[PDB]
Formats: sequence, C-alpha cells, structure tokens
Amino acid sequence: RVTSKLVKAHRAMLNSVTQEDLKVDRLPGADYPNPSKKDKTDYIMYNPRPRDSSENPVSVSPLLCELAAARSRIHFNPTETTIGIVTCGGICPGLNDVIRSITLTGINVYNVKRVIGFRFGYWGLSKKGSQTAIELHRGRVTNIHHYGGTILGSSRGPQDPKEMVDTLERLGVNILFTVGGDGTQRGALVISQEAKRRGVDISVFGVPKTIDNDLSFSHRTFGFQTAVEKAVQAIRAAYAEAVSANYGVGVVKLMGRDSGFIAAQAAVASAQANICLVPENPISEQEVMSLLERRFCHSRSCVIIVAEGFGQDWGRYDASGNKKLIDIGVILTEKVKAFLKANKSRYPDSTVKYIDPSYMIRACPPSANDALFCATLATLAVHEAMAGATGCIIAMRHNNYILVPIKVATSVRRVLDLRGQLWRQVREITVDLGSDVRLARKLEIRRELEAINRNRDRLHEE
Amino acid sequence: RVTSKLVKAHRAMLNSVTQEDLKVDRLPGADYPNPSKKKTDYIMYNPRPRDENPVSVSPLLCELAAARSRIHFNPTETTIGIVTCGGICPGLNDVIRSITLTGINVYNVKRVIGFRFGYWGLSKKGSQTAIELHRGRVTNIHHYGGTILGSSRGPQDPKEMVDTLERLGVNILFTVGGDGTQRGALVISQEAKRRGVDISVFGVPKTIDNDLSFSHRTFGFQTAVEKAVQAIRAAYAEAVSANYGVGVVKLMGRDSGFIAAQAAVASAQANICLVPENPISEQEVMSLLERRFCHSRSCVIIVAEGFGQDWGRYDASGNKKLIDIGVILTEKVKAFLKANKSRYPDSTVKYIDPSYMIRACPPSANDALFCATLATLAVHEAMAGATGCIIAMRHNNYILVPIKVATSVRRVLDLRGQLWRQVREITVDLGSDVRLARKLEIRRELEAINRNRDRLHEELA
Amino acid sequence: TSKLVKAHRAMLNSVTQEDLKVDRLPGADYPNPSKKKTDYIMYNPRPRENPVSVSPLLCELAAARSRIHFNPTETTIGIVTCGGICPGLNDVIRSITLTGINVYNVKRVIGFRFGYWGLSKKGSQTAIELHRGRVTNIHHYGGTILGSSRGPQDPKEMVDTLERLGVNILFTVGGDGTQRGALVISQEAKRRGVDISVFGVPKTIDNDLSFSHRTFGFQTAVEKAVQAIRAAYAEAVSANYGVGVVKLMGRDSGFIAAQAAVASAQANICLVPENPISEQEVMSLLERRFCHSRSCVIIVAEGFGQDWGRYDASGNKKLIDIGVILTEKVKAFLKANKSRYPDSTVKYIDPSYMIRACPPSANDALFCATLATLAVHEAMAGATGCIIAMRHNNYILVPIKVATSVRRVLDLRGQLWRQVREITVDLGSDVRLARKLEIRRELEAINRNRDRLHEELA
Amino acid sequence: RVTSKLVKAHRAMLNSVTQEDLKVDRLPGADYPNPSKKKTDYIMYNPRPRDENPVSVSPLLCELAAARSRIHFNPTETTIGIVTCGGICPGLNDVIRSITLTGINVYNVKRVIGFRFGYWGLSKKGSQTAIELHRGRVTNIHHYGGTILGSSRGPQDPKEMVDTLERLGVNILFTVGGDGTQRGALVISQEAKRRGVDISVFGVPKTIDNDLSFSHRTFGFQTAVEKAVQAIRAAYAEAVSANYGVGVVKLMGRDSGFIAAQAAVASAQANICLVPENPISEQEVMSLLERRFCHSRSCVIIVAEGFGQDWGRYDASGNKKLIDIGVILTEKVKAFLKANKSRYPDSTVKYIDPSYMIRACPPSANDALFCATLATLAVHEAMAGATGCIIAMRHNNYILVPIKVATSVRRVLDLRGQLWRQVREITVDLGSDVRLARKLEIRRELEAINRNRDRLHE
Ligand SMILES: Nc1ncnc2c1ncn2[C@@H]1O[C@H](COP(=O)(O)OP(=O)(O)OP(=O)(O)O)[C@@H](O)[C@H]1O
Ligand SMILES: Nc1ncnc2c1ncn2[C@@H]1O[C@H](COP(=O)(O)OP(=O)(O)OP(=O)(O)O)[C@@H](O)[C@H]1O
Ligand SMILES: Nc1ncnc2c1ncn2[C@@H]1O[C@H](COP(=O)(O)OP(=O)(O)OP(=O)(O)O)[C@@H](O)[C@H]1O
Ligand SMILES: Nc1ncnc2c1ncn2[C@@H]1O[C@H](COP(=O)(O)OP(=O)(O)OP(=O)(O)O)[C@@H](O)[C@H]1O
Ligand SMILES: [Mg+2]
Ligand SMILES: [Mg+2]
Ligand SMILES: [Mg+2]
Ligand code: NA
Ligand code: NA
Ligand code: NA
Ligand code: NA
Repeated sequence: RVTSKLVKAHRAMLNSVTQEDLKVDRLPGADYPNPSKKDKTDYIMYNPRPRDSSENPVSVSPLLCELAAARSRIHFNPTETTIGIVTCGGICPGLNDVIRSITLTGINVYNVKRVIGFRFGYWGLSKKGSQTAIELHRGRVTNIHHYGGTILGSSRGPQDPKEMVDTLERLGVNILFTVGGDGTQRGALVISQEAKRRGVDISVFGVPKTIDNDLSFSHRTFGFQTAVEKAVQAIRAAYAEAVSANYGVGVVKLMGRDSGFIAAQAAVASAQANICLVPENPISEQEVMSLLERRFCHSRSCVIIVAEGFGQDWGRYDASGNKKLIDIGVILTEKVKAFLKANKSRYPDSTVKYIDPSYMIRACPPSANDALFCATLATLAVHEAMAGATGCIIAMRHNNYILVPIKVATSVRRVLDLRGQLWRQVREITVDLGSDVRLARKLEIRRELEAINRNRDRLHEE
Repeated sequence: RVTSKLVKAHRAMLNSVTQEDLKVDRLPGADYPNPSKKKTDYIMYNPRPRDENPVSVSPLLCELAAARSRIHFNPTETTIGIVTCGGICPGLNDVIRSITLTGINVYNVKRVIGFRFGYWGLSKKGSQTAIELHRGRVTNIHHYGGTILGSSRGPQDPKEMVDTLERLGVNILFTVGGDGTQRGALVISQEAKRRGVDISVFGVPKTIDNDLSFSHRTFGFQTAVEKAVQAIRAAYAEAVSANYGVGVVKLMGRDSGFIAAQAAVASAQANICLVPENPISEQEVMSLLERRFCHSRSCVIIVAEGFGQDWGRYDASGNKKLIDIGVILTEKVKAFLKANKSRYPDSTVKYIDPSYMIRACPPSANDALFCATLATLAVHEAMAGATGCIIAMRHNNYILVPIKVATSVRRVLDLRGQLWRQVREITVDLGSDVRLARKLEIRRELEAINRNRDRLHEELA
Repeated sequence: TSKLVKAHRAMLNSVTQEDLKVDRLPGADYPNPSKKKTDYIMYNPRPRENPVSVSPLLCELAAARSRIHFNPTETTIGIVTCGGICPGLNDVIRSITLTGINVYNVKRVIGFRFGYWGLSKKGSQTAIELHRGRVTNIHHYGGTILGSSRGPQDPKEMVDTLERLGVNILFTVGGDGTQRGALVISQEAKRRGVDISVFGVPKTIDNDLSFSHRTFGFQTAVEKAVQAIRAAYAEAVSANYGVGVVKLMGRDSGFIAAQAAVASAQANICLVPENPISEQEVMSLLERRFCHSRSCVIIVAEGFGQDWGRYDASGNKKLIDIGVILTEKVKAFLKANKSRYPDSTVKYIDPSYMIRACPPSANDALFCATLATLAVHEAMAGATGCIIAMRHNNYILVPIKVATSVRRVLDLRGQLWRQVREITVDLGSDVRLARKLEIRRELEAINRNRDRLHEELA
Repeated sequence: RVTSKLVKAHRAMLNSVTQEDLKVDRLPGADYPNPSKKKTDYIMYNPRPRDENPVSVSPLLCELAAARSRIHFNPTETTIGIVTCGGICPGLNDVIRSITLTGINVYNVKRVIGFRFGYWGLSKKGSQTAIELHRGRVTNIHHYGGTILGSSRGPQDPKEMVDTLERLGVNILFTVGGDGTQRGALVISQEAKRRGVDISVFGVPKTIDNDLSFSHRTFGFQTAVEKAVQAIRAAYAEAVSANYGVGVVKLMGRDSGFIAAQAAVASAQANICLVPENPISEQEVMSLLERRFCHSRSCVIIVAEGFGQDWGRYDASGNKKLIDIGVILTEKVKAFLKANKSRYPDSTVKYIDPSYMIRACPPSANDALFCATLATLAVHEAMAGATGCIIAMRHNNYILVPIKVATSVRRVLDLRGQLWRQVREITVDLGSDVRLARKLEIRRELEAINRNRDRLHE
C-alpha cells in the first residue's frame, strides 16, 4: 500500500511507455578518458515487487531504468568543454546548490574550459538576453548555497529556439544544464532538437525542479524536504492563532498544484492539522463546512491545510502558458467566514486567520539534507552529460539515482494514493465524517475520565 | 537626541503630564512582611543635563519597580487572576507562566486563576470557563506562541466582570494587552472601588510595535524583528531571481515604524522602507522604484501596515480597521511596471505578508527573559498594592507608570534619529543625481576590480 | 554509497530466505478496526522478458493487516527505550501510544522507565500509563520521557513484569544491544507460553543498520553536524593557520561524517572508520591544505583512529576520544613546525550531546510516526522477534537475528565518498602544479571580472 | 537595585574617575562640512536623583555619540583601517561591514583597508597581507560568524604598526576587540602622536561577556544567550533521560556571570548556576546537588568558565589561562555520585562545552542591528576626530568613553539584583528544610491533581 500513484500528464508525449522509450540518448562516441576515474551501463528494476524466494524473484514489470554514474570513458574533451546553466520557472530551495555543484564538479573534477551561467531563464539564451551571460568560477559560486532563489535569476515565457541555439553556438557551449520543471524540460527537448538539425555537438541535460515532489520516476526532488520543514512552521503559527480564539480557525495554504504531498507530509509531521485539503481528493464546500462542524463539536480550534490546487472547481494563463489557479486559500477562508457568520448562534464568538506562506517556503535556503541532495544530483548530472547523456533528466528512485528521458518523465506525474500510508495517516489525525459525532465524543471524555483518575491516584500515592 | 519621539495619543486622557500624574496609586496600607525579602526609589524621566552635580532638563521622575519589604495583600490568602486581551504577540505565555510561578513560588499565594478569551472570560457567561493555573499547567507553555488562556475583542460589562472578580475572590487581576486592554483595566479598577473591593488591577503592556510611551522596549518586539528579517530575506530572494523583480513585504507597524525600520537595517536588504511617520505618495514610491531600477534589477520594499492609509477609502473593540496597504501597494506597483513595459521588458512583483507568522511564533530567548522579568516585578509591585498602572522599561530600568499617562502618549520614529538616518543610508535616495550617482558607483567598482586583478596576478608563482 | 559487513557479534554467518521470514504469534482471529496475505519486495532490484533479481532474497513489506492476532480492546501495549538517546525517541513513543489508542483502541499503554531497568522487579514500580494527554506534546522535545539506561536485567524478572502487568506487546526502542535483549525477552516469554509480541523499533543515529537506508534521527543529526561544522569553519578562517576539528557520531561507520562533510561544503579533511589512516597521513594532508590556504576544517568520526593508542555497563567497548587525541597530535605537529607556520591555532568542537539530545527535524518526525504506526499494525497482527526498517523507499519487517548479524558501512567507491574525495584535500596531487593551475583559474576569473566592470562604466 | 555592579579592573589605569577623565580626546580642529548632514550633548552617568528639577546623585556626565556638523578629516581623502583582535564573537563581520559601508556610502572615503589577523597585520611582515575593503567585499559577510579579516593573539611593535599606518595613509584605525585590544590602541595612538601623525584610533568594544564598564550591552551578547539556552535544553534533555542524570554545561563568563545568569533564567531549566561573582566550594555544590536529588531525578548545572578557579592549580597576549572548570566540575560530580552508589543506584553525568559554537556563530537580527549602529556612530565620531575612546551603550543611548576609563573598571553581577534574585528563585536552595519543602511541594501537587480530577468528572 505505497503512498504515491502514477497518472497521465495533462500534456503527455507518450501514451504508453516501453523499454526503448526508457533508453537514454547519448551523443555518438566516447573517446576521451575520465580524469575522475584515473565500462557499461548498469540498470535497476523500475519495480522491485516480485511476480509468481524460491529460484530468483522476477519483477512484476519488464521495465529497467538506467543508473546514473561516473563513466570510464566520456564523450566531450574535458579541458575543452564549455558548460552552460540556466534556471527557469518558479524558484525552489536548492537552485543555488544545483548551480554551485554543477560549476564545481565541472571545474574541479573535469577541469572544463569554462562554465557559463545564463540570466533569467531561457531569456538569457535569446539574442538580446545573451549579452548578460556571465562566467561562473569557483569564486562566484563558493557561498551561494547559503541563499534562496537563483543567482542566475529565472523567467517565464518562451524564447526562439533558433536564437537560443545561436547563442549556444556563439559561446561554444557543449552542455546546457536546464534546471526547472515540466515546461523547462519540454523547452530542453526543443533546444536539443534544433541543435541536432544543425549537427551541433551539444548535450542538453535536465535537473528536475518541482517543490511538489510530483515528478514521475522519482521519490524525491530537491527542495521538497525543506518545503515540508517550512510548511510545518507555518502550521504551528496557524495552530497558535486558532488556539487563541474561541472557535478559531487557522487556514494555511501549501504548495500542491496537482498533488498533495507537501500538504499531507506537513499535516502529519506537525500533528496539528484537523482538516487537510488536497487535489487528489476534491470535496465540496458543504463537506468542508461539515468537517468543521464536527471539529467544533469537541474542540474550540481548527487548523485547515489546503493545497493550492484544491477546490479549483469551486469557482470561475501566465507568460509560459500555464493555467493560473484561483486562490483557494482566499476563497476557502471567505466561505469559512461566511459559514461561521451565518451560524453566529452555535458559534457565539469565532475567528478565521489565513496564512499564505508561499514565498517564504520557496525562497528560503535549503535544509542541510536538501543541500547534500542537490549536490549529488548536480554532480551525477555532470558525470553523465560529460559521458554524452542528453534529452534526459536525473532523478531518484528507490534510493538510487537514475537517468530518465524527458519524454517519459513529462508524460506521467506522481500523485497521492488515497489508499496509501501517508494518506491513511492524514485520515487518522484529521476530523472524520464517518463517526457518530455523539458516541465518538462519548468515548473521548471517557478515555479522559479514565486518565484523570489514573492521574489522581498516582498523585495521592504521594 | 533619539530614534524615538513622543506624540499625543489618538484618544488621550491627559493633555499635560505632571509629577502627580506620574504617581502610582497604591491600595491603602502594607502590613504583611515579604516572604521573598526574608520606600520608593525613582529615576529621572530624562537623564540629559541642563545649564556641581547635573540637573535634569526635565522635572519628571518615574517610580522604579522593585520587590518591597512590606506588602499590602496577605500572601497565603491572595488570589491572583490573569487575562490576555487584544491581538497575540510573542511572549504571552511567558508572561502568563511567570506571573503564575512568581505568585506560587515566591509569594505562595492561595491560587492563580486564568481567565479565558480576554475580558469575555470575566463576563457572567465567560466566568464558567475560568481555570486554575498551577505549576503543572504553566511549566512548558513558554515554548509556544499564542496564549493558552486565549484572547478576544469587544467590550464586556464592568459590573459583570467585577461580579466575577468578587465571586472568585480575586485580589489581583493582571491585564495583559494593549491600549484597549489597559483602558478596560481602569474601568474595572474604578468599578471595584465603587464597591470598596480590595483589588489591584495591574497591567502588563502588550504591543508588538514597541510604540508604548515611557518605554524603550516591550515584550515580543525583538522576536518580531528576527522574524521580519527572515521574511525580508525571502522577498530579497524572490526579487533577485527576477529581472526587474520587486519584493514587497508588509510589517506590523500600525501607528509607528520601529519594526519596519529595525528590520530594514538589520537585514541590510531593504531598498525602500515605508513607515507611517513618513507618509509619501504613490508617485514618490514609484519614483524611488525607478531610481532603484536604474542601477539594479531588484527591489525590496518594506511597508508598515499603517503606511498609505491616505491612499484610499471598525473591529469588535472599536479599533479603526486599516486598508491593506500591502495589497494596494503591490497592485499600484504592478500597474506601474505594466504601464512601463517598454523600460522594463520583463518584471515581477511578489508580495509577502508574514503577519501571523510573526505574531504567533514563540519568543526569542531574550524576549523570554524579558517577559519573565516584567511579570516577576509585576507580581512584586501588585503584592505591594500597586494598581492602575503598567510595568515598563526605560533606560535599562523597570518602572511603574499609571495607565492614564501611558495611554495619553505614544512612541514614534524620529526621522532625525540614528535609526531612521540608517534607513535613509541603505535605501534608494530621491535627492541624488541618478546619473553622477551611478557614475560614481561603477567607478568605485572599476577601482575595486583592478585592485582585485593585481592582487591575483601577484599570486601566480 | 553503502556496503554490508559482518557484525562484530553476528548470530548468522549466512542469510537465507527462511532467516528472513518473520515470526508470527499463532493465529489471527479478530478483524482490524482500522480496515473497516503478505506482500514482499526484492532485497536487490538489480537485474541478472521480465527482469530477474541478481539475488534470491525477498523482504516482507510492513502494512496494516485485515486480520489481527490480538484482541484490540483487550490488548496492553508496553514501550521501553534503551541505549543512548537520539532525535525522535519521543515521536516514536508518542506515535506508538496514539496509534494504539486511536486506531486500535487498545486497553492501555504502559511506558517503562529507564530502559530495561524499568522492567526489573525493582524498576517496575515506576511504570507509568501513557495516554493521549501524556504524549500530546512530547514530540517537541529531545531525549526520552520514559528515560533510558545501560546494563542488563534478569529476563525472568522482566517477563515477570510483563505478565503481572498484562502486556501483550513490548515495543523495544533502541540499538543492537536492545534488540538482542528483545530476543532474550521473547524467548523467555515463549518458554512460559506467554502470548507476547516483542517488536523492535531500531535506534541508531549512525544510519548503520543493515537492511535499512535510513533510521530515525539521522537526518536531524546531519543538520546539526553541519551547524557544528560552520562554527569550526568560522574559527579556522579567523586564524592564520587555523584548524577546526569537529568530531561526529560515527562509531563503526562514517555516514554522518561524510554526509555532513558534503552538505556543508566546508570540510577539508574527513576522517571515517572505513578508511583508517595514520597520524602521518593526516598531518600530511594538513600540510598540503596549508600550502594554498590559511584554514583547515577536519571532520573526524568517533570510531576513527582507535588504533592510534591504548567497557560500559552494557558491555560495549569504550572508545578512546579521537577528537581529543587528534587535536593534540595536530597541536604537536604545528608546534614542531613553528617555522613554516608562524602563528597557528587549533580549536576543537565536540557537538555530541547537542546532536543526540535535540528535537527532530519535521522530516524525521514524519519518519518516526510512520515507523511507529506500522510497528503497531504489524505487532497487532502478531509480528514478533523483528524490527521495522526502511529500504528502497519501502517499509519492511526484518528478523532481529538477520539485522544484528550485518551492518551498513560506507563504500569508499560510492558516490558519497567520491564526493568527500572531491571536496577535501588530496594526497595524490603535485602540490606545485595543483596550485599553479589554481591561481591561473583565478587570474582568468579576475580578468573576466575586470573587463565586465570596465564594460560597465558608461 | 539593579543587576550589575562596578568593580576595579585587574589592571586599572585610573584609581578614581573624574569628569576630565571622561572627556574624549579630539584631533585638533574640524574644518570640513559633513556630507551626511547636508556642539557636544551629554547624558548623566547616573539618572537617580538626590535629596524643582531632579539632581543626579552623581556629578558625572558621558558624551553622547552622534553625527557631527563639522568633521576633522577631509572625507574624500580619508583612508580608514580596520583590525579585529582577541577571541571571536558574533557580530565581528557586521562591525567590519558597517564601518566599511558607512565610510564608503556616507563619507565617500578614499579607501578602506582591512588588516589581517589582528595586530599582526600591522607589523612590517603582516602588512603585506592588508586588503582593500569595498562594497563588493563586505556585502554579505554579516551572514557569517568569525572575522573575514581574521584575528590573533600576542603583541606587535608599536613602531612597526605605526610605520604601517603611515606607509598606507591611514587616518582612522578602528580597533575591534577587548580590553587588550584597546590598551594596544592607546599605545598605537601614543606612538602616532610622538610622530605628529594625523590619526584617530577608535575602539569598537568586543566582549561576548557583557562585562564592559559604562555599558549595558555589548555586541554578540544576546546571540550568546540564544545559543547558550539551546545548549541548556540539550543538557536538560540528557539529564531527564537518565535516573539521577546531571547535565553540566559551561558558559562563557570569564570574570562575570551575565551569560550564565541570563541563560539560566531564559531557559527555565537550570537547577544550579555557578558564576565567578559567587565562589562556592565543591562541598556546597555537591550539597545543592543532593538537595536537588531529594525531589528530582534530574539536575542541570550551568557553570561559568571563571567559576571555581580556586578549585585547583598564560596565552600569547599575556592573559591568564583558566583551568577548565567544566571538566573539573564534571569529574568532581562523577566522583561524588560514585562514592554514593548507595543513595543513587544508577546515575549519569553528561558534560557540554558549547563554547566555540557560541562564539563562532552568526549574529541574531538584533545583534546585527546593534553592530551596525555602533559601527556607524563609530565612523561618525572618528570622522569628527574622536580618538583614544570606545563607543558604548548605556541607558539606551550611545556614548563615547575614553579607553583609560573603560579599561579601569568592569561590570559584574550584583547578587542583590533582580537577575541574580531570579537565579536564586529557579535554582535549588540550601536554606530550605529539605523535608518541609518537599512536603509543601507534593501537597501543592495533591491539590492540583484534585482540581484536575474534578474538572474532568464535571
Ligand atoms: N512546451 C514547451 N516548448 C518550449 N518551451 C517551453 C514549453 N513549455 C514551457 N517552455 C518554456 O520553459 C520555461 C519554463 O516553463 P514553465 O514556466 O512552465 O516552468 P516549469 O519549468 O514548468 O516550472 P514550474 O513548474 O515552476 O512552472 C519558460 O520559458 C517556458 O516558456
Ligand atoms: N476604552 C475602553 N474601555 C473599556 N474596554 C475597552 C476599551 N478599549 C478596549 N476595550 C476592550 O479591551 C479588549 C482589548 O481591546 P483591543 O482589542 O483594542 O486590544 P488592545 O489592547 O488595543 O491590543 P491590540 O494592540 O492587539 O489591539 C477588547 O475586548 C476591548 O473591547
Ligand atoms: N546480548 C544481550 N543480551 C541481553 N541483553 C543485552 C545484550 N546486549 C545488550 N543488552 C542490554 O540492552 C540494553 C541496551 O543496550 P546498549 O546500552 O548496548 O544500547 P544499544 O541498543 O546498543 O544502543 P546504543 O547504540 O546507544 O549503544 C542494555 O541495558 C544492555 O544491557
Ligand atoms: N597592554 C597592552 N599593550 C599593548 N598591546 C596589548 C596589550 N594587551 C594586549 N595587547 C594586544 O592586543 C591584542 C589582543 O589582546 P588580547 O589577546 O588580550 O585580547 P582582548 O582584546 O582583551 O580580547 P579578549 O577579551 O577576547 O581576550 C593582542 O595582540 C595583544 O598582544
Ligand atoms: Mg509548468
Ligand atoms: Mg551497543
Ligand atoms: Mg584580554
Ligand atoms: Na481554543
Ligand atoms: Na533614502
Ligand atoms: Na584563516
Ligand atoms: Na580527498
């Protein structure tokens, strides 16, 4: 009963996935030796669950994923390779660790000719933008891992692939590392394709950026654990506010656009959520109000976590073509205010406080563990691209680093499994509809009556 | 010379302040000895000399708070009550906890009562929810934000409230909260006198803004600044990540800009700092932004919540609700950058409102110590029959100050002070030739880099 | 980046599928109130038509079960925490209690004080009853509210206690020692025909448990360690020929040391037990560091350098303090070379207790709760003699005998350790040409800088 | 009745202090206008009245620090120098950064020079490593502990140092450091006078201990208290986890106990607080511990590093090295509990020395603000030719104070003050009948629980 689930992507490139789809494209040939390693691809089962010990276990699936690793032979000539980095889309903890590690691995391990950082996402690759490219060196990236955001900066909206490749050519780029999400990596493919049309010796390698941890073929993306730490700190605040008011409601919106991993993890980690609203589990304003009522039958406080992709069906694009969400944080808060107002009887006093800790989550520096994670991804990213990997992203599954072709990855998305342990834990700690309000509380205060008497004895026995 | 300034309160009770006004009311007589210690000392309101020994430029003296040899209430028979009212602020639980423990540990009082949800917990209805505070209850509450007692907005009937105080045997009510709260305390105190009730009403001032008069520091304030700065770094991260990126973050200052200002300087990251003391027009702000965007691709704008209330068009307690200047300013800045898509090709505005995260978060270690000291001294003085007053801190000393005085004046930024002078230094300036200013910038830079270039050549071999 | 190795006191010399099978109290007649056969996962997902594991081993997946062995409303759960302290003990304690009380509505939960001592005839008088009100907020605190202890107790006394108190499940939270004790307790309870599950929640801040990629507390330890490293780094940078030496937890392995070294980006030398080197080699690395820098940060795991010189109540071998010894050797070295290093300072940081006695990261908390929750599920379903663990992002059940027979260790050929090699001083570099190719990288950079800024004026 | 007290310094330069002593030396003349501001004000040393307007109980006035209309140095031609000496303390980089920026932004000075590794950077040899500080260099340093300039211990030749100041064109040297540092400053200032050099020597006081006279707060101090408290929680966690567990944590206080005391109260967790102001014997400490162990299974002992120096038997600068009381106290406590295995069956002592983590960690937001203000004012006054003095803060105001006065007295805990009175409250007390004290404890408890029991029945 695992806690994630796969699902077709809103804009899938493949409708089915086969082993060939999973094979990673490589620039032709690998003639130089690896200074790092002063001999062939290893794989890992996509799914380690067996069919049919006995004679050796056979996977319930035919799929293998390529393991990322440093390689004996590499494709590019180390001391002559130029590496490029761009960061696109929203910001997320660990961008600067990615930037820094790519640079240092290039410079320290492979002793590359130069590292170029492109400004403000793909815009920095445009004819106009290219004038702002900077050269990244040890001194530039030494301390950037202490800061949120991206020193390169980022942007939204497309650029002309022909301009971008023009730029890559003019500057002598051999590897462009594209750090960003779904949009970014789709752009990567376009760039990669245009370079091919030209017969340019260029790897385009993706480092996946999604604070939501909704990437397919992945159990963890950088930034995500940090977002959970911060979200929990948001939740404590909301909890403080609710407890301080008779019929107090703390509503806090968390990141989840298409999935509720942050919302769920934070709900359980904090032990403080009473209602947890995720996109996987669309419910009506009436149900929410109903859960709130139940909560207010036995408590004077209620914390409601809501993922930003929840309740999009509750009412009525950006430069990149992404569908703008309606702010469910604001809308839900208003509906809850409405509800408690229309019931001034039952709830004499009552307060609703709303917290949107969005930017503080995304624009804050990485946890130590996220840093380590970023550095590992980035390091391996450089290893594989040096060995001519292209058209793929690096990811992590089953505690292993793998290579995955952009087409596969952008075709499916990870989603909460409502039958999973994580979501089962959210159901445990939150208010429940399916409980006789009466007997439920009756079996509460009795659990209490017991406890206090055990208490009373123990202390007399003093 | 100060970074603060005094100003008449929006609803002042005194129009002038005299020594007699500063005298603290005391329940008649002090017959019991102080178990803790098994006449009143003063401090000059103003330590600046006029014109042999220096003479204050002012006649005012303030009474120093301290544990007293003789006390008014009979320790082992006194009942203490605590209520928290108004908004929440870091340190409420440390206050609650310290009052309780000082009462219980030092004076060995009969009982401590905590009243729920502000003054509502003193109403006939509310009183049913009063709880008894004991060591076990308050042991660990200092680790949490908010108030375990809870708080509320809106008035109660002083006759009901005193009824409650009488029925429960309360000898001291500690009222923890703001201007409103302390005004309510006077009412309560007055009604208790009309009845000849032996009751002290003592205020522990609660203002996250640090805008209390006769005070240089109120609990929660330093914690607010730590948190604000953290908010500012986020806004700065967002701005730096975007070509012509603007991070707008709203901070607490309702009638004053101390938090805004301190956080601006502490962070080193603010480009524009908007406070109520210094009302400027949308056009001026846009103008400062333009100047910032002449030499930088990023701008962080701090705005206090009481700024720009004159830029456009009540709560249960009668407080005037503010228009959200964070939201309005953000929109105006969006409007401005949109209407200038030419000059600024790309451009982004991100708004952060860290309000509840600041107010509902636990105290720094230093705030905790501060809370405990205030609360401790509060118990000392009220045991010694002080009433109608608050405890406060001036010139590194704890003083007693009558509610009437304190609610008549408020502390405000002095724009001629060092703090504000530092805000002027670090932020964009209007009165600089945009051109020659940047010219003398990149030249400072050209220098630097060449010093750099030499140093590193002087490195090889 | 890990590797398996025989345990210092192994119970099995080889591991077979049958060894991996988890013992279950006979029969499962009651329904699970929570859910108003066993699934497995390959021990090794590398392949040798559908892929075939390079290994025959399967591990049992932990999960809530349709049928359970104990009668929920009549089961009594007990908890004990033993050995050293580690971040997340209270989360474990709290989650076991709440899962028992909320999900299974068990009769009662008992907390035993000060490790196994609380199960002794004497100790048992101090047992307390855990209820929602008791555990509500303990996850905010380091340490263990139950307390812990070192040293054995009489298994007959302990089982006496379990019987007298009506315990149906004892959760033993702790390390290798603890779980070995658990088997003893479990065995004695069988000799008596007692209906008792003894289930282990593994506690090792080192992350050196076999059949496991992550144990609770570990990620928190790394956060804290990195904070220690920054301090050391601050101290080194503030002194001409400054050395910051900071000791980290690793007794038999170097996972914390290594992860913290890379996470911080600040370690110049990283000393782990997997890679024993001589005082002379360390001094040599330091010299190379001091050829191109005025600062050096040295991370050393506590199990390093035990061979550099000459027991506790539980029988554990006490280590010599390598932190103190190494610091002294480094002082000696820099003193004996006052010539080359005019000034020079050594500051030593031992952040040990601050690491172990501090509250869990949010992620660790989630992790603790999940482990504890599943632990309750499986023990309700009569699992015993085993621990819960996590491999390949999955929770599994593993018999104490297997787990205590092997240990996880750094693989020096792995990515983690390869990253430590990258960021740290290297022996095998021509000191000269290495620095020559340094300042040249620099000369370049500055000139790029100098142009960019000239191209700035006007 | 305050919480500090004054005391003669171990190496006082004045035996009495008069108003003339308090007057701040100024380089002759002030002819240039202040670009910032496009006579001296004072404050009473003591605001308590004697006996119409109140008269100070003291004749002393202190000069208020402020930006001045006229300044002494020609702004666009002044060269500023910065050195940091002595131990490290949170806020050094904020000081460095603010001096630089105030110089560069406000006064538009010619150049800012940072000297490396304390006074050594001013020696003939050291001077070769001087670096030029500019906006780009100091932009982000406030995020780091330590000092980018670095520091050192041990004297240099004043003639060399002034040679350096002259050769480089320094008009103001800002000396950031302690007592030793500022004494060095006077020497440097004196030698420059002998030469008729136009040089201000201005001190920014550095003492993490908050024991500076004429001062209520020095930078770093509040940050130290935050960190110390965090150390204390760890020790508390360790003590609570062990039957008769003792957490001993050593804090910074060399000659005073402000950090120890503040941290003891702030944490609410200390049972015993040992400061230098209150020397007690091993027997008394052991005795307080016994009392603690009469009603509790845990004890946290805070000890300041200058405590217990009389309990047993120099550095490059001539400072007296302390015996490690942390280590010695821990041992004595171990001895004591060992020799009483009877009364305390089990028992553990865990010792935490969070020293470097406190000193080498970045400033709280409030400390940063403080550092920047001090530094800013420092630059204002030195531009207006103040010299031979330090900037300090008393009664929420910034004042100028001559090094001679400041190095002659030191701030010390007042055992009759509120702070120390609070330490007495929260800690174990000797002067309580062990028996009736606990009797009146559990009775307070018996009450409480019954109030509890009713409430919950209701
Ligand atoms: N299908 C596509 N083809 C070419 N370019 C694209 C495509 N989709 C997105 N891009 C470009 O890639 C960049 C980033 O895309 P987008 O704004 O969707 O961010 P993302 O990488 O999906 O991250 P996030 O999930 O934070 O939005 C933008 O320049 C966008 O215009
Ligand atoms: N003048 C007054 N007389 C009697 N009661 C008052 C008065 N002003 C306010 N109160 C009551 O005291 C309580 C607190 O008032 P208010 O909500 O203004 O808090 P405050 O102390 O101003 O703190 P904050 O700064 O958070 O607003 C409310 O219940 C309010 O109705
Ligand atoms: N082989 C064994 N048989 C029975 N009991 C044991 C055995 N080994 C250890 N124990 C007991 O289990 C308890 C905990 O053991 P120990 O102190 O070694 O902790 P641990 O689980 O190893 O944790 P840590 O990793 O902190 O050492 C002790 O009381 C010890 O006496
Ligand atoms: N009396 C003195 N005359 C001249 N120089 C001195 C004197 N005392 C100390 N110094 C020098 O000043 C520098 C710092 O002095 P010291 O090491 O005593 O630290 P400090 O400033 O008192 O700081 P801390 O409080 O951290 O010890 C050293 O170079 C030292 O040699
Ligand atoms: Mg997208
Ligand atoms: Mg062991
Ligand atoms: Mg000294
Ligand atoms: Na409540
Ligand atoms: Na300005
Ligand atoms: Na150094
Ligand atoms: Na190495």
